[PDB]
Amino acid sequence: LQGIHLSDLSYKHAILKESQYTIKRDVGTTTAVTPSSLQQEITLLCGEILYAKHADYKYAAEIGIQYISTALGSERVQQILRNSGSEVQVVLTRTYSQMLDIHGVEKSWVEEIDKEARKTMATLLKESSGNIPQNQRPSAPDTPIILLCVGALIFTKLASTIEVGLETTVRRANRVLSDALKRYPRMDIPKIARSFYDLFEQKVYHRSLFIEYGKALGSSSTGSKAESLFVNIFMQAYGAGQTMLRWGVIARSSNNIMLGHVSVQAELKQVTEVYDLVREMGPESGLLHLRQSPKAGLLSLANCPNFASVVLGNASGLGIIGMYRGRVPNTELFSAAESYAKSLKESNKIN
Amino acid sequence: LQGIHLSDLSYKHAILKESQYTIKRDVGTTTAVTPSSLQQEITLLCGEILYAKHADYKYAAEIGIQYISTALGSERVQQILRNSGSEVQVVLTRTYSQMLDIHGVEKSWVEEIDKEARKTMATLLKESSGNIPQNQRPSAPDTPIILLCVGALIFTKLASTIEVGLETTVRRANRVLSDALKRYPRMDIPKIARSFYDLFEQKVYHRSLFIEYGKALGSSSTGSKAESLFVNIFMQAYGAGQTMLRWGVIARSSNNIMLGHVSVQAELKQVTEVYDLVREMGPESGLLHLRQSPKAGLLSLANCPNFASVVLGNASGLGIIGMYRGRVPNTELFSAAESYAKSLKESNKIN
RNA sequence: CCCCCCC
RNA sequence: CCCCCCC
RNA sequence: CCCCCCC
Repeated sequence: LQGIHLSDLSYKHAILKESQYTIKRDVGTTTAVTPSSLQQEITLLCGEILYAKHADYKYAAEIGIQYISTALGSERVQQILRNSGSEVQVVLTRTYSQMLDIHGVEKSWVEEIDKEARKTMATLLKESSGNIPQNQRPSAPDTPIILLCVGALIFTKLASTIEVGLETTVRRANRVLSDALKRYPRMDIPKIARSFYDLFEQKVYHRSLFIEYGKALGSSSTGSKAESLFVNIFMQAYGAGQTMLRWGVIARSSNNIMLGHVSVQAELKQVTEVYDLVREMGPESGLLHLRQSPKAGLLSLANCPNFASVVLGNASGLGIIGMYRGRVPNTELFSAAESYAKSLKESNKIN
Repeated sequence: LQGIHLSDLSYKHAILKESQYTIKRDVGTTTAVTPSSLQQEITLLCGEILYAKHADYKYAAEIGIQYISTALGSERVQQILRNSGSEVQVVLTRTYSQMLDIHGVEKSWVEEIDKEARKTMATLLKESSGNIPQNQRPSAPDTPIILLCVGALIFTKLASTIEVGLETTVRRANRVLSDALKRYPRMDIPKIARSFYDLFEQKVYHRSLFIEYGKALGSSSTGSKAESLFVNIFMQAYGAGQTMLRWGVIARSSNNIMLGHVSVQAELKQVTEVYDLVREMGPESGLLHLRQSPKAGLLSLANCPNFASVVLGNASGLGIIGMYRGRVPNTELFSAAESYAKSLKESNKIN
């Protein structure tokens, strides 16, 4: 009975990876970028969104992506979009009287944001004593990263739902971005997060662009505190869409007794197959659900209901499960694992 | 008695694989493709099938395959058809006044579908408040993938019968494609599935084309949620036509006691030969029955009636057998294995 | 189909 | 988010 | 001959 072995998942991944033909999508579409020579101007825009109370926050995400394009460069951004499987033709950004003319972003919107910000600045300078510090002004060099930090907060919740994503973004940005909120008292995290979620859902190649910025930022030798915060949040998104695997390795670390049942031990083989596929893909496996790589779903543990039920029960026992919305297929294993997990958490045993 | 060994199955596969002559079929036949430059138009057609209630859904499968041809490209599609063992001459697609002239698809049909869809859109715009969202319109970019998702649902049931295939397609598409059904309330999954089943049976080289699209989609770096769903369904088709091998590895994982009988232990040698042949073919072994590769049938376990009966009994005991229509040759082994499988399922043993 | 918590 | 002492 | 279930 040693030879009765199939290895289906490795074969599926081998089929998906070994393709001699490249897909082509978004052939007739275009997107906007801004060259690095305009970074000092786009920073202003990315900051002129933050300290004023704007009626429409619709294209804030596009301005954050514009700053990313200034950071990497226009040619590198076109190359990134091309290697992301999307045949989008980059459209460059121009200036006019100065202000920016970003493609697909109406000049009325940019003018409205700039005018609202100028009026707010004049009002806060006229009434107050005219002692605006260097960090409270729109031309601060970390304002684009503060906007991209809200974007990165909503990036970590792209596997989740829209409403859960917005609530988590607001809750976490009131604390993660407390200093920016103090510097810019009137920044509407809900609307900016909504804009970023809309951008990430509509233009999926910008997820790849956004990921490339994270790499280009994490590999840098120096950075401000805003960029370090952005990288911290960006890395919090790494295992997005695959929390079941993380809870499985947690259960294995917990030495759950219900892991030794007959059905769990029956499915452990294909479970180890899923983990081997994770290792096979390597570093980019974590970014599969963030990118909406169609290859995602090879890492699903839905084909092991007893293992999934035991792991969710262990998570519920440790209190980790929180408000996870997954299904528990086998309730008896879930409850038994929960009981053991509570017993282990409550008990204090030292070796 | 160590040398009394034959290895017939390896020899049969060696004969089949090591052929110096290539077959030629469909020599005088032609098929239609659409170049990528028309993708933005074909998308419309692939979506103009979905939100209107059409009398004839006869060539919907050809429109899905046309979108696949736009995605891969005309030259790559001709090459795919050539390497699939079929000498079909590709015929390109043209436009006229705009609409498409697909070869083998009557222009009356295309005009009828377009006119029905335009009339339905006008009716739903005139009566309603004229607030059609961006996902409910025919020009949505995931509509071709929604049609190909119905096609992929009927693709997983190509080893099954036509009626079972259509019933499963409707049942699964009311749930898998619930969001598309909400977006397009009036999409007739039965008729579209019938069209796709007819296409897959008549033109078998389009199975190879359809498989190539799955690879070109699974290997992509990014994709929409529709394409991820399509790849999920496409991978659900992987072991099609070979569920007996999957249930055999399930039985081995279950540690069924009836595996140790004399006749089961007698046939385990050639059973392991079948599994070794699976490993020998490698990743493409799963796609043999989907492709109707004549080499399929080397993976049949019909020459091991006692092993097949024990495995089917184990499956019936675990409740996995469902409504499987295979034959049980040896009823005593089937019943004994079923009894042990029920006993193991009912019993909760933890190591 | 998949995903779904907290940081 | 992270960091946080003494030398 | 083979295939045949569910997701």
